[PDB]
Amino acid sequence: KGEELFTGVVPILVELDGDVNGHKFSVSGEGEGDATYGKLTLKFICTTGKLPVPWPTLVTTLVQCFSRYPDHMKRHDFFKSAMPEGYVQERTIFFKDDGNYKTRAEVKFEGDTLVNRIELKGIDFKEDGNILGHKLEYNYNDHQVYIMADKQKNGIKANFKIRHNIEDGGVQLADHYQQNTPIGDGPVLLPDNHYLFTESTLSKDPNEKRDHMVLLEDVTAAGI
Repeated sequence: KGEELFTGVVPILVELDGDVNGHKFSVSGEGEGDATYGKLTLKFICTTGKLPVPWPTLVTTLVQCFSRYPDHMKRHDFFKSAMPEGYVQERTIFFKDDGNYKTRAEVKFEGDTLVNRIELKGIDFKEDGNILGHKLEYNYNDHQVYIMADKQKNGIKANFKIRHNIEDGGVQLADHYQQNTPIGDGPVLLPDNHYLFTESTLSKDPNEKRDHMVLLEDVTAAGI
């Protein structure tokens, strides 16, 4: 089983290559994950200087295999079941009254490490909008990700809303559409409809000079 790969604390690498309205940028990430408790601790740095979008808009894109699926839930954990060969995760993210991100990622084991490698393409963003104008608060709300099986593609799909607090007290909505398909040929667990309940807290490393994000995350799956 893939779930045996997540019994302990697992190191994580994240590589992101991005392009939003022509602005190219890159983000690397490292940390570890404890699927037994649904916990992540990561640190992301922009390796191309200043990040051209607010860090919270990249959270969802920047390892749902680390979600805590409880005992009575084990057969709905598609993410771990595709390991180690991993899975492709694709999303379209529509920022209400602004542009959109399109992301292709591969989440798989590369030797010792859970790696998430991402291509991100952004278009149609307003230059004085909430994203390219950096008008979004440096924090993150709680969300419920609705997960549905996609038997046709031997995987899962999901659709959910992410609320970004706007600096002046608004909400910037980012409607997510997602689908995941395994990389390997092995059999995979196809869930019933269920939720992923997420929490996220963002902080800074006082000793880090680059543009960066320290992220702690708690996710547990919940049924019916």
